[PDB]
Amino acid sequence: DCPVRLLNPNIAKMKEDILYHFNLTTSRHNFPALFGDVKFVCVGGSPSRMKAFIRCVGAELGLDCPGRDYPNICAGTDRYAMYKVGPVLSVSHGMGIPSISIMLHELIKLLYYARCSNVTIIRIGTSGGIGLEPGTVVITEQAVDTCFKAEFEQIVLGKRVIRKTDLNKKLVQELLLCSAELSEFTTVVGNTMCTLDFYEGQGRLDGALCSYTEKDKQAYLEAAYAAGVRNIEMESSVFAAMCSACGLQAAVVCVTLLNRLEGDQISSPRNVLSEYQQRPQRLVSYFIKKKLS
Amino acid sequence: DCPVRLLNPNIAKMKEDILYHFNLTTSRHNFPALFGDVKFVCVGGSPSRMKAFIRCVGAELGLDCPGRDYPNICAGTDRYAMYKVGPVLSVSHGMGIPSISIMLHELIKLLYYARCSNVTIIRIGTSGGIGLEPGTVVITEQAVDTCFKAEFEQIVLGKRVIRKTDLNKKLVQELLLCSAELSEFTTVVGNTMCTLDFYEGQGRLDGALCSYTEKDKQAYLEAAYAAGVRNIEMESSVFAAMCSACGLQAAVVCVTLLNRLEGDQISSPRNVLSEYQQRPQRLVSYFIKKKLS
Ligand SMILES: O=c1[nH]cc(F)c(=O)[nH]1
Ligand SMILES: O=c1[nH]cc(F)c(=O)[nH]1
Repeated sequence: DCPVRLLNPNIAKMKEDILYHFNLTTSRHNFPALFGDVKFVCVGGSPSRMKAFIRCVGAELGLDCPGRDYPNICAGTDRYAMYKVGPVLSVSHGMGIPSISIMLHELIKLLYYARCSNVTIIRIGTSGGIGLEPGTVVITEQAVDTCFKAEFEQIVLGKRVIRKTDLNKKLVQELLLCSAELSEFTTVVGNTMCTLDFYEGQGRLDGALCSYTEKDKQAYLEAAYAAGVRNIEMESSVFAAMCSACGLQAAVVCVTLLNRLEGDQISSPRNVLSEYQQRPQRLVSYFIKKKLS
Repeated sequence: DCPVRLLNPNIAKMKEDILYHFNLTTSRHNFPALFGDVKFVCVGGSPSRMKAFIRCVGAELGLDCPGRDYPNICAGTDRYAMYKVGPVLSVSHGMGIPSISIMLHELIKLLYYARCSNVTIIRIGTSGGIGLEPGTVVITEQAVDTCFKAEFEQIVLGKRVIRKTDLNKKLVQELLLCSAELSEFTTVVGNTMCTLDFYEGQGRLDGALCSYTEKDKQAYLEAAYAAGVRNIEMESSVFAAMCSACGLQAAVVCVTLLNRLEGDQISSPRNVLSEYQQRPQRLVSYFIKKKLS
């Protein structure tokens, strides 16, 4: 019903397209036959988390056959990993705007060549909370910049280009509904601030560099909280400004690993942090199951 | 002689430090005993490229003993891989400014706790060339922004903070020296433009998004060429801005994978691309064997 579209008049004249970072080529691969049935894409930082995600949702849908694995569709490259089970695609994206950008440029063309339509895309990951207990799942209402505005800036040919961040409201609602049914963890809906640096960029005091005080930070965070911000991470803004523009329905679901009003160090036991990081997976695999039933 | 320093008062007050992304902590690890003897750090995108590097410099230094390999010091995470042979450290950094910044904050802190001094740090990578044949090695004179200036801008508590990019001039001459001795491939010195996006960020026409034309790309790449730029990549600017400020001598050495005046697609056969990628490694590992002879 709603096809994945590119916003680029230069693609039609190309004889082939090398998705360099995926190690996939329009000449070597039957894209419509490989990926044409994709309806749900889950993305996150880590290749192992994304394979775990693909195993878990394969089980949830019961396409989980005994023994056998989900091959890395991008095995051979080491930039991104990719997995698939029925209409679900799993894709790692590393850390930061540039890393997910490259993945998203290539994934969106991949889906376009595959002539995919009605695609829901969900980012799962981790974040720092503002005024939330650690381990809280935040469903992102708006992906915002460091002014707390629903905007994404990039430089194109030396000029600053402002594009809007848009996450699907209906999708936000569906995921919230799912979480109240599950009732396995605190879930909130808030704005998510995207940064280009984890230390000075997130107002941390424990970096190799720090140009400000404990109270400069505290007052920036409180300002953020007042403007609707509930968490902080590194990939939401570019994700929200590309997916919508290309006809994907996008959501972001992150767990908080700490409350940033109370500290900076991520000091919880490994096991606790591990339990926290299952939570976006749990919510999103359950949501996919509920949508495909 | 010259110690690795931090530009952060809050670090001495701290009782313990968790290097979250390395899975290293002061409370579990002996930093001087682990890393005190490190004099050279080589950084690059991929874990497997950085393992191949430690093996190569190991061989070069004659510390290549029969059979055994190099344990990943950061095993148990998948953010960054890290390897050591004698006084050389090898650390991967993934893709983009944010990925390498996180690595750099925690790496500099790691060198500090280890009481390291006289540390030379080199980035080896890949890049798109401007007016150079594919496979040319570029030693970066200045890491520049998208207006061709030796500055790195980040946002700190909502505010634009501009720092200078500084790459060691003597180090550039030393690397060039080694290249003239080796005489195994074309080596140029020039400026490197760091970008936040591989497609539109670098004036490519083949992204999922493109508002401009061939003529626009061409004029922007020419303007860059006239301002000293010979190659384009994604990590040099934050690298150049952080390393020197913290008392490390920094260099960037990238091979070009294509000539951007001629195209955007990376269509060289895989084996050709591999040969190209061994080149910065060849030069840097030889530089290191030379400094330690
Ligand atoms: O970008 C972030 N990711 C995860 C965190 F815990 C955090 O504080 N910031
Ligand atoms: O950032 C880049 N790395 C490698 C390339 F070939 C290129 O064009 N751009």
